[PDB]
Amino acid sequence: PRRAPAFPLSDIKAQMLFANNIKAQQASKRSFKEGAIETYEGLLSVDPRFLSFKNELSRYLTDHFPANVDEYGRVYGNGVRTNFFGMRHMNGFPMIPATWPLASNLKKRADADLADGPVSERDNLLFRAAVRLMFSDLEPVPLKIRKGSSTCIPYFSNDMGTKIEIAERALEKAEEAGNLMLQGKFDDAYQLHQMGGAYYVVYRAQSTDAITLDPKTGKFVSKDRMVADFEYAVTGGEQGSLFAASKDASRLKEQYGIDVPDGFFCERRRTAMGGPFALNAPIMAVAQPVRNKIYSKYAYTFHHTTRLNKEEKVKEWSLCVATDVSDHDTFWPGWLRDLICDELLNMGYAPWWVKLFETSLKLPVYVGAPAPEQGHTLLGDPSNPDLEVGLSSGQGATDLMGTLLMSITYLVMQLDHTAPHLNSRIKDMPSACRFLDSYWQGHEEIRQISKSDDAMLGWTKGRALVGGHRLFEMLKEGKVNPSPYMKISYEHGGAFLGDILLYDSRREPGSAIFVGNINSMLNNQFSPEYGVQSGVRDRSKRKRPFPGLAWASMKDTYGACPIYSDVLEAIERCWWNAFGESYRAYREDMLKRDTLELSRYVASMARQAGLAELTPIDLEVLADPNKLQYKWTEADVSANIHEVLMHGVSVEKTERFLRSVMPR
Ligand SMILES: Nc1ncnc2c1ncn2[C@@H]1O[C@H](COP(=O)(O)OP(=O)(O)OP(=O)(O)O)[C@@H](O)[C@H]1O
Repeated sequence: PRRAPAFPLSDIKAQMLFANNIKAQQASKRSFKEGAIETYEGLLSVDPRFLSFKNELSRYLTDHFPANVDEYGRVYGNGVRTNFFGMRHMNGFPMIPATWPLASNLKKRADADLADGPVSERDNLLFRAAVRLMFSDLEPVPLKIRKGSSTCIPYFSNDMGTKIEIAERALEKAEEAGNLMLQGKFDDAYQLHQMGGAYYVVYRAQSTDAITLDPKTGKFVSKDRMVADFEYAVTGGEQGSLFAASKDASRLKEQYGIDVPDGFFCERRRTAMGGPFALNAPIMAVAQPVRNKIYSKYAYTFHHTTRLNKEEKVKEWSLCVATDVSDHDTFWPGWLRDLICDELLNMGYAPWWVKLFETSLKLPVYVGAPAPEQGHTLLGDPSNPDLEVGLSSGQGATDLMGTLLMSITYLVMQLDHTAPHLNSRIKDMPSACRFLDSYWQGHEEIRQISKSDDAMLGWTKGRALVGGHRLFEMLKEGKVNPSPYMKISYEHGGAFLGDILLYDSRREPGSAIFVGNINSMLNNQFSPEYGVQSGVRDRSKRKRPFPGLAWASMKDTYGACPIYSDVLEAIERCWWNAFGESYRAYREDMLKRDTLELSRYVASMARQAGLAELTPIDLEVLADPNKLQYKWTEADVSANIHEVLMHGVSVEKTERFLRSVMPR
């Protein structure tokens, strides 16, 4: 039903993906890798003391703080929405094998009963309106680049200088590239400006995943994670099979002679894709302005910061529904890509740019190493990009694509099941824009706060409110999908952007509050996704630059949690039992040390000043920059700090670029 061409590394098409240089060549050949992570300097994630500590802490917490989640997924009481067994993983050792990325998700969507286009004309208008509101009067900004980040295909450079070169060169030449593409000459576009090629697949770790303790056997059981084999991936699920990966860690004993205690498993791995930087630059140049716009003019539903920022908005609702989307990225519809490009073209965007955007969403994928002796295979032909993988985690505007979808999806869910009386307001593009604008500003009886697949759907007092309760009930029964676009459910233990929504006896938004998820603190402190990379001098280029700084923000981030104090004591106690040291002490040391090191990187920090003028956000980001691509944005981070992590291209240069893309 279209098989998707596949090419081995040795094929010329794959070879053209990697430049004549060491780094690039190595990335094309990189074989499957595995190994304990350096959790903290001097501490191996799989060290016996640590696993012991993990076994005791997880069992204890789970036993003394069972979840407090009602029939409707609202969490009350202790703020615990599940057991603490999630920490029981041999971090650094993946489940085998990782999945192969699906080349087409059309069958997948169809078999899941999702639509292959806007189903009604209203929907078609709202999606196009979303595009109109989001991409209009945009302001130029410098194109900020993450430090130590990669250029991926074809150079694989990590040099800031070279990145800036590439980017400037890209904004200068994007236009020729796109026109070349509009003429069907992708190979030329790629050969001449490296805009094309493929995404590079890298498997990332979900350091914690669900684990259950079956009362009968007294043995632990890990959530099975389904993966696809090469056959399945190239046939869109037609041929091939789709089985559960093995999380069994026993192998670690024979292979590496590591004592794997009972009830510990290999970690879940998620496919991640690095995009060809020459292609993402032109895109990022528009994407950031768009973020700025929606986070400013549409701050009500899009821009989120503190636990209280969220509280203000929800407290005022009569009903709060915490949604849940199944496998967002892989279901994301290509028809939406095409819809968006079409509308962009209508609004007046340079076709060459739109063409780049489009192409970035149908690009081939190079699979690295999903498992031992597996991979190094290119999926799809770069000469005629036509994959349909959903959303590529490393495309320049991934967050916007997920937010543009989902946001309209949720509104439609609301219109469809609770606010039929609003349809008359959506008659044509103008009325649609007018309506959406109002809605995104929190100015209607129905509201939402979201970021891609995370959302809190709300109802104020009114006509639609009775509908809202019916909807919530549809969700609890969970026998019927409330949407034609994506598989939707309610989150069991609702929370938004990391903070758990804590309901009291009343069980209503007004008397509820937003507390930090303490299980998150546990994940962050004992199951980091990456090691400390003590071998990297430049801390700014590390995945975790200043791990110690999180101690400083801990209270502010998680203090509001009902059993905050108890957990800390439990930790302290268990750490004593396992190390004969005080965890609090350990952290204060790490904290002093990192606070010191930091001043080296901050030009405005006295060479020994304090974390005096640093946001709690500043601290969490410095300890984990991942937070900067999922919880917050350039916006929420102090500019001092921002320069530590990012580096930009001249506004002069983006401004000139943007002026040629933008309609007006
Ligand atoms: N701190 C975090 N830890 C894990 N995932 C996170 C975290 N923060 C944000 N996410 C995200 O939320 C997602 C939703 O998780 P997931 O895809 O596994 O779905 P699920 O609801 O948990 O299970 P399933 O899809 O199999 O039905 C991820 O794909 C990821 O991008």
